[PDB]
Amino acid sequence: EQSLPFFKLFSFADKFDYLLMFVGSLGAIVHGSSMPVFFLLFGQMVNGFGKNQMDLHQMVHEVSRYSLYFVYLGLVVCFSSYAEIACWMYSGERQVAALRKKYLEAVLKQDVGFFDTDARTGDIVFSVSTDTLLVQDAISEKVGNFIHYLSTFLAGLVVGFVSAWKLALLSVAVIPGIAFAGGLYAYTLTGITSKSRESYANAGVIAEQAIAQVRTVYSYVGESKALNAYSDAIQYTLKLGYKAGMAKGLGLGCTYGIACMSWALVFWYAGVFIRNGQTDGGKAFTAIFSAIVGGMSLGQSFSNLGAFSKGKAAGYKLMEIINQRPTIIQDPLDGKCLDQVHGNIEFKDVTFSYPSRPDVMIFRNFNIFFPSGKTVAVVGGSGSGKSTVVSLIERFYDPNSGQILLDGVEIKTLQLKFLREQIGLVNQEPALFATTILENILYGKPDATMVEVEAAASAANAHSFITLLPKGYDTQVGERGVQLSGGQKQRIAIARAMLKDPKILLLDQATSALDASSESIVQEALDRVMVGRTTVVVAHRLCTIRNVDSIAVIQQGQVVETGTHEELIAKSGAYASLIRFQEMVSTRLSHSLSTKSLSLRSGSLRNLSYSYSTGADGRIEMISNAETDRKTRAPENYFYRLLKLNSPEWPYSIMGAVGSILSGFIGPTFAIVMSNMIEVFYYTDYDSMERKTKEYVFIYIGAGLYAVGAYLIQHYFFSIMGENLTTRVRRMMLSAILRNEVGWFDEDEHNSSLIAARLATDAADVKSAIAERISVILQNMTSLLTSFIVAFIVEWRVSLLILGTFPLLVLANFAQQLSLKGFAGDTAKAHAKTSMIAGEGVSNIRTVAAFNAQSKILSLFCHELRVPQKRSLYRSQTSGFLFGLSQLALYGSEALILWYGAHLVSKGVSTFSKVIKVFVVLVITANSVAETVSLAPEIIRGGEAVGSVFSVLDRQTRIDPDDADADPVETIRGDIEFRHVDFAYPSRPDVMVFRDFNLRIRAGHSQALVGASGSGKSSVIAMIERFYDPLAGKVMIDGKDIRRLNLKSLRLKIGLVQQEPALFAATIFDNIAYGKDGATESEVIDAARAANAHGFISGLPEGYKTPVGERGVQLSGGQKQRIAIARAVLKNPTVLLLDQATSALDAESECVLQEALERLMRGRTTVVVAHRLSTIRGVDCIGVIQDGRIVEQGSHSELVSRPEGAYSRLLQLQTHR
Ligand SMILES: Nc1ncnc2c1ncn2[C@@H]1O[C@H](COP(=O)(O)OP(=O)(O)OP(=O)(O)O)[C@@H](O)[C@H]1O
Ligand SMILES: Nc1ncnc2c1ncn2[C@@H]1O[C@H](COP(=O)(O)OP(=O)(O)OP(=O)(O)O)[C@@H](O)[C@H]1O
Ligand SMILES: [Mg+2]
Ligand SMILES: [Mg+2]
Repeated sequence: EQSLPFFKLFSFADKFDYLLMFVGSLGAIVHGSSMPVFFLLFGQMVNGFGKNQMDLHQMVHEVSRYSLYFVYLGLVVCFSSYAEIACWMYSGERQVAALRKKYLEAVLKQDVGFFDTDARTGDIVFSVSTDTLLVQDAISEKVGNFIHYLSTFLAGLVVGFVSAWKLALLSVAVIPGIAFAGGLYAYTLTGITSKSRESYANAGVIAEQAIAQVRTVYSYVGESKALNAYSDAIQYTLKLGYKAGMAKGLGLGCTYGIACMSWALVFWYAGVFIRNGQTDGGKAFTAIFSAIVGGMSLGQSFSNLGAFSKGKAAGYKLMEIINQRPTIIQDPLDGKCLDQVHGNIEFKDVTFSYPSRPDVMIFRNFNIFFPSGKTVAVVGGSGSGKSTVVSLIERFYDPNSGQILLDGVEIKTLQLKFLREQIGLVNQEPALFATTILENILYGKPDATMVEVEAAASAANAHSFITLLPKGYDTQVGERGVQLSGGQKQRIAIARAMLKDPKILLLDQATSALDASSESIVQEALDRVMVGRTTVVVAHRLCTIRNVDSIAVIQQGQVVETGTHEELIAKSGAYASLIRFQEMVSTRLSHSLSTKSLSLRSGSLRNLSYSYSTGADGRIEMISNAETDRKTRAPENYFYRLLKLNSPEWPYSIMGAVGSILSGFIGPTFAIVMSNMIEVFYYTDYDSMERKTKEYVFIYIGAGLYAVGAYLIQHYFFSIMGENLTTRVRRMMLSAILRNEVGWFDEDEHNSSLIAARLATDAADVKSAIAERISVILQNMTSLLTSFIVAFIVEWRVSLLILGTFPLLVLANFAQQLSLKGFAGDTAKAHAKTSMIAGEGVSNIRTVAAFNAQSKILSLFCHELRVPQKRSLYRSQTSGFLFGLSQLALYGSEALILWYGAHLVSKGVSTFSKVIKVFVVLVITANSVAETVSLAPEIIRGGEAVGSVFSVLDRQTRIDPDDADADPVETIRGDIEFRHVDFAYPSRPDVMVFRDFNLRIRAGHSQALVGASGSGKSSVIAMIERFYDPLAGKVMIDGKDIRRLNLKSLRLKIGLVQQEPALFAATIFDNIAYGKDGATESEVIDAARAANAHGFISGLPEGYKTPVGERGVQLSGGQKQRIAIARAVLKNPTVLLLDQATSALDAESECVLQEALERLMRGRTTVVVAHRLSTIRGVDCIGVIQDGRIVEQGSHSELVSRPEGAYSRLLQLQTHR
């Protein structure tokens, strides 16, 4: 959408922020112009240390002077890298933490009708969680990196064009020659990676179907050919992944092969310009290296323009609510204030519709009257808009035509602090703000005294239940410290709505907890608060309204009938149908936020996003998404187990380890040939310098072709090894998911959107954990090792001093690589406790706006943004000082080497080019050792969260489909028998749907398990085949227990017909031959014409070939049912299972079932459940299930012969349509 400029993000800056962005913008320019000044001091040293080869007294006075200028260069990098980190991290905190205080003043003052849960308070909650962390990413510390490397470019050219300006043009013209082939590489690597993501989605839905339809893959045993259709469509991503390793070996060989053919260009013309008497060996070392590392420092300034475009998109969404004008506002002077109220509410000619869609008309000419000191009741039987009345006295909306008089005074002339001070609200599942249970009661009144809080808790049946809690009125209700965790809460709103002492009380449908004798406790507590108050009762069910003096009824836009409950039961006017209807009878925001966090979590950093959940019933819980540190949960032997799985490719690891050592010979050979030409440039024999610099250019060219052939071996191999592992792992993951029990799939984090991406993202990052972390170890440890053997043959007295310094030269190059990604780690973890206070002052704003609790959600937020500011003051002063102090041991220790080397030459021990060769080789080596120790924790710290997918391999199923020590099944005649069995669901173990259940189904009979409004009726077929095991008891089948048999050899002769039949994405020739392996045309045509649909199946364009499940032709609910019966007649089972429930007919003119329900049962033992009391006249036997028991058994001549029982009550519901 629209976007702000890059400025106006700095509009929350006070006068102390214009001082930290000025001291912190001299620290970014002085630290920038220090690497092109290091090349000016190290260049002028070599002129003093190497022109004086004949006078060893002029040497020592000109190396002792320039090695004092490195200690002076250290103190200017120490005190100016301190000033760009300690001043841009703390000034980027104080600006975003005053954006949070004005965005929350803005989102507490908009109208309450703005938040109607229609993905509106799932965007406000997301904009306070993540859009505020994108402004802080953009303006804090990636602005210091923008000024640092831009001024390294501008200072790298001025040092370059002053020393030697001809060599500063040959070294800049080379830079397009390197960035072209280093940028054309990155184009042709995304062109393979994007085709890999495209060629995977053919196999991305075959894994997806077998998880979301797992009950059908088990009943028809085809869990061994959901692998063979998944092991074929991965073989086109393996082969396309072989040529994304060759396009990297040719992309790094031909990028290191042009740079090596460009040091042969700049060091040949330097050898011509010295012989002409124009330069020397220190003005040319300066000019070449200052213009190369200066021009390369524009790839790091422009790397920050990606975060600068996220911080302008996110920052506009926040800045369009901060200055948004609401409608229903407070006027402190243009608003009256009455006294001695009485509570006479009257809607005089009010019409109103919700502003989400003005098409409907809820309140067409609405007219009521609420007396003083009395009780009323507003009741309906459908969506009549009776909860809208209590959502309109609060002024959450406006009546767009009409007026509302309070004691004859219009409420639009009263401000919104006198109206809401006299009205108290109680609503559904009341707001429990995550504080103690003294602070929640003190929202109705802030502080009067202590004894009134106990007095309000006394007359609510609330005093005893907070004294059987071993803490003194101080209990965490948000987190489960001490659990008042009953479904019957104490409705502590009633404790709030008594301490406030309102004159008008707006109750609501407060029977929403499956009411019983437990919920009758607060029923009389409501009868002890509705005294002397003009209260209303919005009643959902009429069973609790039966003692109310006056009741009004609305049906369509207006009131219909009023009066007491004697003429209400009389005359049958629009109330007798409602009492007939009484006889015949959040966790969603977390799914909205995580899918909004989906497709925005592969590009965004893991320390900048969240992951959402439900938590307890106190708040929405936010995990900082850098939980990989606190998890630390992989097996201790995970690195050997991923090598045992990756062994058949042992030739493709030996032939890549003689390609990773040969790449470690290119680095330490560049630093020998380049440090042999510093020596040669100080010759005075201008013909023996020409013929010895032709032989140092030919090495640069000949080893610029060695680099092409030694990165093609390292990266074509180790990609054959690493793409036969992510193919082998994904097959071992799907073959282990489709072996677990059914109840494992029923949980909330095992749905088919977080479990089919673990095979797509968490299974393809095992390549960069055991193949791309060996290639950069064999390479970097044969470069460290070949440069401590050469450098102890040349000279061992200087290189033993560098060996004692070497922990300090690798610690300074380790801090220079953490600074490319910033020193303000995991910034989403400190801003998690502060965000949940805004994350529940928005989703509970219907109770925040009531009680006038708006100035307390803001003072629990300004008083609690002080914790991440003292965490970001101590972290910026420390990390900014330890960075600059470790840059002082990098320049103050290269001045100890070059001084001790100059002392050996003047005593006649060493020579020139024995100190420079030892210096250049052992310093460039130190820049590679601090890359190996940067990936050193992740090898120990369990890989990471994506390399920790062993929980699908190392997991023990409860129901094992295949056993060797199990009896094989040859014939089941059908002997279904249930012994004393009770059962519950593992997803919710409190409900006890079965209680000593018993059946006995003889062979050659049927069964007609009755509806009974869902008394556990579609759970008997879920134990005939083991979708769930019982808690206690035995399931008897063929005179044997069911937990003794080969499960795969039992499910191929028990075939069900699903509740809502689903079809795979294929033709109607596989979906009618998935129930029998090997049938082609012989019994397939006959399997059509048994539940026939033959004109439906011959009337079709390509014969029996059309996609019907996904991305194909659409069928109806009556025709999909016809296909699933064709499976069950092709398979020809012995035990048949049917399942129909909860209005699943979905088609008038019922003929899709009447043909199949009588032909199919002629030789089988069938079990039939149907929710309607029609077409269920199975004349063998019929039983009734109630609360986990059978109550009556016998055919349909001993079932209606009893006068009532329980069956004839259901016979009354036949005429109740
Ligand atoms: N944000 C909204 N947009 C459109 N329609 C709404 C919105 N909120 C509520 N409604 C409608 O208002 C009606 C309110 O019905 P009613 O007053 O009888 O309350 P209820 O359905 O008994 O109880 P509850 O309000 O708890 O569902 C609903 O049928 C619903 O369709
Ligand atoms: N996997 C499950 N998860 C949660 N609750 C279940 C599960 N299976 C059964 N139940 C509970 O047990 C009862 C099952 O009754 P049954 O499924 O036989 O018919 P039904 O519930 O009327 O049909 P439907 O399940 O299609 O609504 C339901 O009320 C449900 O609350
Ligand atoms: Mg509703
Ligand atoms: Mg159900």
